[PDB]
Amino acid sequence: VRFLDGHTPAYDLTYNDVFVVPGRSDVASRFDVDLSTVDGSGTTIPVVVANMTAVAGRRMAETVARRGGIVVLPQDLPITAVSETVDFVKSRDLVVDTPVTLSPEDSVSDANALLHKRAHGAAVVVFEGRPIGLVTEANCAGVDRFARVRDIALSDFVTAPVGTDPREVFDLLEHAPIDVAVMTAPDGTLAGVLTRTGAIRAGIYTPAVDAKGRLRIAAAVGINGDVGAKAQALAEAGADLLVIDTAHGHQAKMLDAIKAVASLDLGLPLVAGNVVSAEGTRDLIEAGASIVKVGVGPGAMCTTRMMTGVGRPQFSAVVECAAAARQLGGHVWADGGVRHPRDVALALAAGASNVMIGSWFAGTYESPGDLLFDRDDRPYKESYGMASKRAVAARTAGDSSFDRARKGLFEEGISTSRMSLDPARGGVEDLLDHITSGVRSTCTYVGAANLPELHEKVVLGVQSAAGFA
Amino acid sequence: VRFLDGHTPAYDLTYNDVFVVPGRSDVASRFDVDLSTVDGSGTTIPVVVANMTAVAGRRMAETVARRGGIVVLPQDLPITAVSETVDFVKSRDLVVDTPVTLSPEDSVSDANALLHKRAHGAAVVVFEGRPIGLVTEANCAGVDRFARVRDIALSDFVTAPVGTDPREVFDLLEHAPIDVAVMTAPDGTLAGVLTRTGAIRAGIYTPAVDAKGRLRIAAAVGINGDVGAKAQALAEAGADLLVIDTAHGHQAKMLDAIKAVASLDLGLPLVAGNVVSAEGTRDLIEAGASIVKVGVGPGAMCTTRMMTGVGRPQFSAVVECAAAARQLGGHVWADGGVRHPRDVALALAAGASNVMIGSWFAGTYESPGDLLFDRDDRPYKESYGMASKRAVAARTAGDSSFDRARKGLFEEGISTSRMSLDPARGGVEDLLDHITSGVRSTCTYVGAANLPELHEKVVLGVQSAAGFA
Amino acid sequence: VRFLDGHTPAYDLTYNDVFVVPGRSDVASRFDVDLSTVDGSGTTIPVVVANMTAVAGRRMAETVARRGGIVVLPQDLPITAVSETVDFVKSRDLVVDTPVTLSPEDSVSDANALLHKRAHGAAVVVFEGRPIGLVTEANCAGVDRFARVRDIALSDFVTAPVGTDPREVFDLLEHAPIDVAVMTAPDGTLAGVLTRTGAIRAGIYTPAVDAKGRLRIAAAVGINGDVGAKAQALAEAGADLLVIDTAHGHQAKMLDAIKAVASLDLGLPLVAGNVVSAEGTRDLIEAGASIVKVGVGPGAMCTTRMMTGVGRPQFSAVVECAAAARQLGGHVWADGGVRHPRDVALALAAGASNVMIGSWFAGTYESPGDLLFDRDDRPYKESYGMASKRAVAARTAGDSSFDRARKGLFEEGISTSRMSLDPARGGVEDLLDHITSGVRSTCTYVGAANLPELHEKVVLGVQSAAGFA
Amino acid sequence: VRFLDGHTPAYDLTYNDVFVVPGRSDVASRFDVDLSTVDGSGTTIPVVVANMTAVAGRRMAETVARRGGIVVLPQDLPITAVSETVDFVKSRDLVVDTPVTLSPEDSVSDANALLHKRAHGAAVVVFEGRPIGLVTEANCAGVDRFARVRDIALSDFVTAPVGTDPREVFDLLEHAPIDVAVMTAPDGTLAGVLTRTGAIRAGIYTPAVDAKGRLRIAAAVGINGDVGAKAQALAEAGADLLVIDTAHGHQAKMLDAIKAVASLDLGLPLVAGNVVSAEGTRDLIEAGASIVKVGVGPGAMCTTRMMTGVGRPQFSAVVECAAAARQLGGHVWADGGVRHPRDVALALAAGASNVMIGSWFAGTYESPGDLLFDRDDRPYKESYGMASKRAVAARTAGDSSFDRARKGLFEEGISTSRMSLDPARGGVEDLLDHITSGVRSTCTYVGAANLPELHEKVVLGVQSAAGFA
Amino acid sequence: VTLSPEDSVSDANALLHKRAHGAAVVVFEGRPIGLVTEANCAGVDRFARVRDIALSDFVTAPVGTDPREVFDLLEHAPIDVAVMTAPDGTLAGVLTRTG
Repeated sequence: VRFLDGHTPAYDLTYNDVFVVPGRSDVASRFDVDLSTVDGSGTTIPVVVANMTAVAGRRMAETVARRGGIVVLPQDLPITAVSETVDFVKSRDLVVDTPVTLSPEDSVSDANALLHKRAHGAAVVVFEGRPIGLVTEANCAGVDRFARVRDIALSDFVTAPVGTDPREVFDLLEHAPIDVAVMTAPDGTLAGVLTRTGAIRAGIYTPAVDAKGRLRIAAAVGINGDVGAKAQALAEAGADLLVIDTAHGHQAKMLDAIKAVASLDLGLPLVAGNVVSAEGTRDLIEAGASIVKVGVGPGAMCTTRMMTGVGRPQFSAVVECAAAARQLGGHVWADGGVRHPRDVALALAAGASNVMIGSWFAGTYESPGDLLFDRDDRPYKESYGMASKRAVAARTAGDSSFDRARKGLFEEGISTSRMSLDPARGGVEDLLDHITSGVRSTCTYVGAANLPELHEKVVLGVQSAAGFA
Repeated sequence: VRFLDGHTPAYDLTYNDVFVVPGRSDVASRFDVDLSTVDGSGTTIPVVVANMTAVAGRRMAETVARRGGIVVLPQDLPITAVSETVDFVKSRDLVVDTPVTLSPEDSVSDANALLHKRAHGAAVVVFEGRPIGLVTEANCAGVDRFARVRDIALSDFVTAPVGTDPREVFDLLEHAPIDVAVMTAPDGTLAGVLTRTGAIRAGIYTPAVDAKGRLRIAAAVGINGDVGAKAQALAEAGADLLVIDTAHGHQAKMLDAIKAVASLDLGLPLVAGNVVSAEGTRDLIEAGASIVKVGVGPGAMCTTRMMTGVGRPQFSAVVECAAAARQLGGHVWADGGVRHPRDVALALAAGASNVMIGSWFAGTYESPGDLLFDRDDRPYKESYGMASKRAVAARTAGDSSFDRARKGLFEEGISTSRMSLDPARGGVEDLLDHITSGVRSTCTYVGAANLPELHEKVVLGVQSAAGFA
Repeated sequence: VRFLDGHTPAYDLTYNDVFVVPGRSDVASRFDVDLSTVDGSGTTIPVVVANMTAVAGRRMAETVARRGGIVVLPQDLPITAVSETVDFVKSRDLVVDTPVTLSPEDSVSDANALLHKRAHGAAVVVFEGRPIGLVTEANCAGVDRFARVRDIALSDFVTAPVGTDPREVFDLLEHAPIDVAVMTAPDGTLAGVLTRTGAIRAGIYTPAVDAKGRLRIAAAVGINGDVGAKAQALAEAGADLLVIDTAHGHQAKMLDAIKAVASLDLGLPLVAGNVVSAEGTRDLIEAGASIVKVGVGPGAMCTTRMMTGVGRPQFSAVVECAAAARQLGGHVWADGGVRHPRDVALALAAGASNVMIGSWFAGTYESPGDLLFDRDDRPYKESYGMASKRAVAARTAGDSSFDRARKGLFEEGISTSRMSLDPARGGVEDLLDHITSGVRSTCTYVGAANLPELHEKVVLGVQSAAGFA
Repeated sequence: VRFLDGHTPAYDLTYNDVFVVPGRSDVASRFDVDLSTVDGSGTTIPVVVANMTAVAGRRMAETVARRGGIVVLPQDLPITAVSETVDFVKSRDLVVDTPVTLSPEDSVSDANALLHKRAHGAAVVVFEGRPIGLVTEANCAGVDRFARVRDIALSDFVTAPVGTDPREVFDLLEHAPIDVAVMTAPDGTLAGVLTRTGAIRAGIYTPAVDAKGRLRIAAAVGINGDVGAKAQALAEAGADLLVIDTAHGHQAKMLDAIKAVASLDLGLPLVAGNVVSAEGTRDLIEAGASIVKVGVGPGAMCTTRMMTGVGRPQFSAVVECAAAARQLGGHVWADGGVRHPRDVALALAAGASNVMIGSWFAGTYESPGDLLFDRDDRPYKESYGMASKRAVAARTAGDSSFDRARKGLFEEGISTSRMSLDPARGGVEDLLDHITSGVRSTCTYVGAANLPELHEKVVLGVQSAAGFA
Repeated sequence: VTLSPEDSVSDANALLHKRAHGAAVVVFEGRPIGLVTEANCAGVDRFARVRDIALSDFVTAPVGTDPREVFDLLEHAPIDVAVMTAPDGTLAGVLTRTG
């Protein structure tokens, strides 16, 4: 990377220590920028969803795969659940989105619960495969809590066959009172739904698909037990990406696990982490890892850097890891704490081929967590509220209570961090547009048409903390 | 610029990183300093009003032109409105200020609304061109809301002919209960008003006037469409300054627009921006721009530097741009975030020939925004409250709803930043005195009689952030 | 110590200026790390309790000695009290913990007061040496305040003989409603109590014992009076460690006191402080001190560095003192302000053989201070609330009121700092597990099996303050 | 000054950027340090009271002169008032303090008002020069507001002749219910009062006296008008020190004024300021100033550095000014914002021969401002509440209202900063003990017996702002 | 309120509020030693042994004294407690002006 003249600080840099100086640009608009990655993951956007139980949902996988990203499945899920999720994701359409389907004679409370599970805002009633109506907001208000679905249905939905150009689907929704376009198969059976914003996003973005034309998906495996058996099972299940993660990637056990997984020669790219040093990245690449995960305790006041003194600023660590990996022909992923598109832009400018997003996506409708309201009716979701139960479901490993208590005494209980729902960006698609707009604006300011060009021509500067007063 | 010995930091400097060391001075008082600019704009003060709809008003233009500054009109206004504003500004007196005029039989609520539109605090009642009385504060309290103006008038106003020496106008107002001096034409018709502070400011300051002896005014044009046609229309309308602005000035489209405007050879100075690099300033000057606008995302936590990683500290960028421009014979304008006179003083010391003030002037009586009170009756004005509507009035460009939504999805909605009215500095004239006093004190501390001398003899030092604890 | 390439700052470093870069590791888990010290103190953990009256209690000594640490007794205590405390500590069991014993016919209010004096949460009723029942929480609620103990007893406690393997003691407590395991002597007399967490900690940790198989303990002596007589009295009383402390250790009076104590040749290791300079450490070691105490005004806003300008950042001072002492064959102790395990980890990485904890342990049940509740019933303890009285009990020295007032006028009154009880870590054992887990995680991240290896292979980096925004 | 190895920052240092590293010390206690200055002012302590109307009172002059300091009188006072104050100060005793005297038949409300004017807490009733009783706190509570003084008197005061050794005066007050010792002349007339703390302070401190054995005092003069005439009048009035102050000392007008004052050759030392540059200090010394005043806008958020960008960190400016002045044989005074003894200690270590205290002393009983209570009865005093009236009493200069308004429009109104009374340090003597204790502790930590030795052997280090998190 | 020596100061504070006298007498071998009054336990160590903050400045008179003179002796006393003792010097009771 290139810095300004004389900008040689005596310390490691964070995302608050660096800034991008505008250069000569010929990019006309944001749409003239290609965001496709070159790390071999097949994603058209640098957005990756973290493999935690509170974010990595089935709807998360489907939506992110359709929008061009990828989602890594939690490593504690059973093989049957991962296989079912992979089959469901690879059984989705590349344009239309799967709506919320309500069978007749169901409880209206279940309909209300399912209504908030997606950002469409309308749940379709289906009988014999045929749409009957759309339940929207305020339809359950005042109505009897024991309603049988088929009592408040509103059969005024626009219906069109699948394969219609989304321009005309947008045109039919210009004066519609409900922004839902039901897409049906030629035989009249229900197939999916569309929206004005959804149609525009389908026309702008490009879904990340495999060689079979199906949505891509990723999975993670633990570092304990027979790693080869789990890797083989996930490869047979249809996983397109394997991630072996742990708190400290630069250890002998991870090297042995990487060697064991690479010995099978499954042909799929492998992601390992996390390390924040050039030596660790080189060792991980030599062990057989194609993608190195970067970021260990990036925050100066995070739980990791408060429990221990171990850590490193994210920017310098990512820069060093990318510099070490590019020579060896590898790639690095930023796995820090991302809360603004600025972090993603700076990570991409540093040389990272992908940026992973963690808790930020937990506060969305499509997340597997349930929506609940505060005293002021503030929509929010309990981050890590149920992740501890999934962690201890596999942490027990059939050991006795004495061993479990001995392990858990030293273990620190992760607190339940409330994450408020943003009313203007409730769905993950709004956050995706936000982040992609930030990245595209960064490229236009720099003057690059693609991510390698952005990394090539980026020029950075250093600023002091006195500007934060 | 000259720095202290050994003060060579490894980073770019902001306004919080630099300080002025006092030197040998022979300036007796603040009044012995000339603040006239040499950039060709004709302003006697380095204060420039930003071209946003929430600040660039007609009263703003009149008051700032009378006090020696200049105001740039918004680029989204229609040609008829800009022509009317220019004619009204060039039809004003060089000494007296235009009062609030109330016709008889009008609603008292309209009188109350018009009362707060200017800092005079008294609205004159005019009939057949003759003043009848002055409505002041608390005159509408308790009185019927359907009053017909001519029911609470107070005909106890001091009246003098236009052309009276303001010293005697001040003398007549020594014991007057209302600080309003009605200035009338020799035929007895109403001409304007004066105040003690207004008379003193008229005797101290010098209005910025053109060759015809009329108040100066500036206008802005967008970068889209036929820039030459708009430039010709504004030149024919009587504009004295043209400003072509955009988020990123260092682009090919701005170079083409500058070449197109310069091809007309209208003879007026041209302002373009914004760039924060020497190469950008040189390219803009070569393209045909006489004045270069400086400052792109100056804050470390601003919306621009949070959306993207693009930006630069204002002080270093201004220094570099001024150093590049002075060789080429050009001039630079500071277009950052100004909230204190210290920013203006440091920008002038860096080498900038003019300092532009943005949202700070939005919280004044003369601003086009309407005054409203909080629960504690705090006077405040909604910054950018109505600027979005004016932006989208021209952003539509006759395109269909699909194109407008496609553009606006990536666009980030600017929030409405409340700006509280300062009770002691409600009028823009008080802020003008504040800023001019700060600049004059800076010159006296440095020991310079004019801005070029201030830039010549200024010596700067660098301080750490530990002083901000 | 080894730093990263180019990381040569022009300032001293604190604990917020440094970070540990992960290296190649072969440590399987946290349990594969040995925390035994090599400073000659005999402690299996680097945790040392400060010698202040509000922390250095009898229960503190017993618990910390059983968990592998050591406690330094206050220097103002009379010789009889120190002898009694030493005998009581050396009369304790290496596995079981001494419970709260209630004699019959006592007041229930006394039982409630004694209940919160230890973290067991149940006070055993003993008559003729035989347990009768356990008083637990909410047993005193609503019951008459004049109860005679033997009216609300709950005789449903699991009883086992002393010497039972704690694995089976854990097994018997799997379904018990009260987590208390009464351990009794073979003759049926009461001997102690155990808990699930206590049994696990006894199986993990290793008590620090002397050559006689009894718990170790430390004591402190002042710098005034006949230091040799006090040292001889404490050595005869059974003290295993002598600490001579003062505000400024690098003074001639401390050198004379060290020479006087070393002239007796008691054979015990001696601790002296505090100094933050290599010259001071060398002088203290030459004078006859085997262990040097480090840290004088470590905080930038502490009372010492606000009263005066004297001080030094803890990290650089500890590094320099350790570098000076290791050549001379000595050892250094970190005696700064420790509030997180990160501080202990960084002090150990710097080269310190032991880390002393001060006010942090004051907010625990086992501390000698009494528990009191705020308006919100927040459990808290008044730090330094009664330490002033103990200081002035010996400060009077039989001098007249004039001399006492003359001394105390210049003396600054230490304020009573409230320290809230952490509900999840009320007992000192929870804090001990927290700190040991942090240190073990640090070693696993570095890749070391013991503290000397951790100091040998540690690689550090420097970060700026902009990451704290 | 000497810094640590490698501590060469690229910025100017404030009081938060530096720290004192302890050195080898042989000073037994705080009392073994001499605080006498060598600047020729004759003060035994480095404490100087600023010349503002809200601090520089008559009681301030008397108390500070008795405790060994000096007070500079405001420059706006008339010559008669300054002469009366000087005569009253030079008519005081070197040991006893002047009590609050109440004549008979006075109002009790006046007695209550006068009670809080001094820190004694008891007002003596005097008739024919003989004490009758002492009015103390709560004596006016419930008593009639129209009491005639001689109705609630408490004639139980200890009386001793003047010249008694304060040791025995302390002894008589051991069991007295009121800590007041009335000192009377041999003829029985009232002469003064004493207190236990006052007697101890008289035995510790040394009053600053002239060649006639009378308390010293200082005065200030403005830079406008005939400076020589005012200097001659103040010299004839008995002033021991002349201070010519202004916002910017490094100006030609101050050079001319200094030359004019030095032409008279009054023989008294002259103080001038303020400058923060070596060139300014050299010019001021060459012009005829023996003492240079240092400090112009020291704070990073002060009113001076918010109005303008002019300023400099205090520490670096003081260091440079002292280095420039010592060669020329001059001396420098720190005139920044002092709120802690740390500032005074660091200024003395930098090389300053005296430290001036400003608003900190405004919040005391002896200050000329009146005591008033908040809603919570918090004792506080309005700083700069009445200083504006005294400033405009001489600012008018007989000019017309037009000129006064023209000057005051640009002038910024200083706000009234409430200063709460510290209950434990209400009197200025408590603050004096606090500051002297801080300075003596600094010297003991450094290991110096006097201020020149402290400046000689001081070794400083630099710390970052990350320690302030 | 009678306090034996070597007792806890917390017990003394609890017993202080058990009666309206406001002062608890310290008794040893039947002889008064001092009176513990309000604010005597504030700031003092919670493990005080009674005989560390005693204030031996109590007015003492034999039982049977006319209460008019007992009132007279308490006119300027700082503590409104009049210790009434038996002729042999043993503690018998207390009195107050209002009492």
